[PDB]
Amino acid sequence: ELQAIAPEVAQSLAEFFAVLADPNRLRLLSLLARSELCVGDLAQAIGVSESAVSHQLRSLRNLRLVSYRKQGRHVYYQLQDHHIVALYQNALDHLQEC
Amino acid sequence: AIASELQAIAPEVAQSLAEFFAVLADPNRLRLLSLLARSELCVGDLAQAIGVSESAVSHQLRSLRNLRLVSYRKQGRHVYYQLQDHHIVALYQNALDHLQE
Repeated sequence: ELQAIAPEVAQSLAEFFAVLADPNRLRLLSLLARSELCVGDLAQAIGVSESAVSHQLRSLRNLRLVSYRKQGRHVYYQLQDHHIVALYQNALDHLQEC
Repeated sequence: AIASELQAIAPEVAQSLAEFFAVLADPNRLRLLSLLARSELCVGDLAQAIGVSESAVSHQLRSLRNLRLVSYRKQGRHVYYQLQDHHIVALYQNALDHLQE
């Protein structure tokens, strides 16, 4: 009764994990996993230029990993959905338990 | 609001996490995990479902066992493989749901 996931679905999933296999991206996600933040907050926490942060976020926006929202004078970034938060926490928990 | 009290994960932890995801960036490993996510199975079952030799499945499993992604148990004459823990099942499903939504 069991069937594996279609090869096209397996390929997309593989590409998704490949995109997450980048330390800098993960450090950015680790902050957003706890709170939505502006480019200025992210820059300071990472110790890099706002300019550099905007470039990385541009990439994450298109990969559908992050999204943003306006709130008067500030643009706040956050993870795309709760799944990203959940897979990030679980990956981390597995690592610590092994 | 809580921006001040926030620190990013350590660079060494970010590197390990990155390597973990890299290991999952393989279609064949994903197809194998997708079967184990629904049921613990023997090499013969896994081979039949994927359409390859038991020999090939054993090789891939050897890799997953060492990567701490899968484990096994002997129940008499059979060896049943299963996912290492619930976190693997959880991260697998969440990534899959994200992709569809």
